[PDB]
Amino acid sequence: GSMKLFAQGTSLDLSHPHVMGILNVTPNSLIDAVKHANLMINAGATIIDVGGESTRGAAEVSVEEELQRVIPVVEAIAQRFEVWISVDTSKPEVIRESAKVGAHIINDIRSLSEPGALEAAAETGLPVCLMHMQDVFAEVNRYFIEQIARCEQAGIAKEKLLLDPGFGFGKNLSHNYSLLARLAEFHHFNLPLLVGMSRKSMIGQLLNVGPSERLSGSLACAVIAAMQGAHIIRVHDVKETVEAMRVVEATLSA
Amino acid sequence: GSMKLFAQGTSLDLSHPHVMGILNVTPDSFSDGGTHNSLIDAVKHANLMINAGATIIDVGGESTRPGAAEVSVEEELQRVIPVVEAIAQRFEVWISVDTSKPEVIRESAKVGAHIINDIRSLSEPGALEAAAETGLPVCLMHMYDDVFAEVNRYFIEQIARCEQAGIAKEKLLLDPGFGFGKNLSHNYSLLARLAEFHHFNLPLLVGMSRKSMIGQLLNVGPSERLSGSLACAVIAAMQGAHIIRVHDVKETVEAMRVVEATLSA
Ligand SMILES: Cn1nc(CNc2nnn[nH]2)c(=O)c2c(=O)[nH]c(N)nc21
Ligand SMILES: Cn1nc(CNc2nnn[nH]2)c(=O)c2c(=O)[nH]c(N)nc21
Repeated sequence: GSMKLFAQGTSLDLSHPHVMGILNVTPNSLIDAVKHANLMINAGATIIDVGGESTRGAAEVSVEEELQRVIPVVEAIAQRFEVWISVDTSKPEVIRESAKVGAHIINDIRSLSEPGALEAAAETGLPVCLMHMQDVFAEVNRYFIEQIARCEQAGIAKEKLLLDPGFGFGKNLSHNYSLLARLAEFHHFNLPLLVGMSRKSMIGQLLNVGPSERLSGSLACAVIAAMQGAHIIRVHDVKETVEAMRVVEATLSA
Repeated sequence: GSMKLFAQGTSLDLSHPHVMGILNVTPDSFSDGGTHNSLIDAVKHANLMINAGATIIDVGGESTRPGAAEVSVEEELQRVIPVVEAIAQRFEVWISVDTSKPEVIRESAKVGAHIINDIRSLSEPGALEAAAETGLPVCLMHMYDDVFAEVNRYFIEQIARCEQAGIAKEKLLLDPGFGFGKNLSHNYSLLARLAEFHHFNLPLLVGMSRKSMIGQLLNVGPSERLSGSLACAVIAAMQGAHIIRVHDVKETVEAMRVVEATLSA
């Protein structure tokens, strides 16, 4: 409520939930990527998440490959749209170059653990998402305390930080649901909360359904998180999620 | 695991949410006594909903679409009773009946219905007495200076009305009546404050599926309301609503399982 992020001279208003559309650029191709961004923006996404290294035992990519895949897409979106852009990268060089071409958020699932990443993040002055990876609530909470301190000591202001409990990523079904159930408790940090549950195995394993059959469970997870005041919901299916968020917003507004 | 209803020799365990599938057997859906096999049609639909995980099937034979002509007692009996009977014979689900008529209430009970779900809360002549005589669970549905306070007060008065007629409190369900003389603001206030209705310690039943409170908010037509419906169902269920009345059972059941896994933790 009046919580805000600032980047690239603009601001993101976190008094309501935002839907972050996933834009996978691990598979002309530039134009495809931009058209996909266009669909997600038209569906109501207010942040577009660009990732160029796959996270499925998928192949690692070099610095050079990630630069070649990610940077042109970030740049083309900054030139076409007034939308926030997040980049999924662990690599110092990608962090620095993303900021130069107009990215708003560094979204590192490794929370800046690669050598030089922390320094690169601090130098950009960008918002940074910290994700917990592989009492679960106490473990994740402790992890947040440690990463905030780690970032503060590197010169990164607390107001630049976003927190993500890391659904999936070395977590069993019980552990995923405990985190979901207690998500609101993470507000004690007074930081933005970002969650990614879309199509995850915490739904697949619960319902015994494959990746393409997880829409309803995804929507349920998003609504549960948003009703607990999560700020950013990272999803594959933007339109459906945005419609769900409008129902949440009408409820919370009342 | 705690709160329960009893009817027809079985019990409904309300320690977790139940999905109630809508089965419309009114003139808007099917002929009665015509060439079409409406009975088999109705039962196949019930079967799909049960296979999708519905644990209650809501059967209604009188239309309540704005234009719709009222049906005779005989026609309503002919539409509803065969369907109630067929489900009570075949499937291990509860059956709710949507009727305001004393005769349909009495006959439904005889052939195996578990819940009387009257949107008129038994206000028709004879309905209250017929409901009491059956011994069945009864749903009370509301149909402003303050909408929450008006619905709350309505509940207090109808519970007392039912009690005075010999219906035990342990047979009662409460439904705030989404879309029932209610604009967008009113619908969302009731949804936001749903948990406050637990003070009565009674089952909460809600029906938002495909309603205008979604359609008008999102500017989507009746066949495109699934996401908004799911969101409503989840918001209600996270607030401990007991029964969710829906058209799209499979998706709702999936959503409830996510809720149950969350609440359990
Ligand atoms: C950038 N990113 N990517 C994924 C992709 N799914 C995955 N990757 N590795 N294993 N599964 C993701 O899930 C998330 C998440 O959950 N949170 C946050 N902040 N960023 C994520
Ligand atoms: C039996 N029934 N039927 C409807 C159909 N929708 C409607 N009827 N009239 N105007 N709109 C309904 O919405 C509900 C509801 O919401 N709750 C409960 N307990 N029973 C309902």
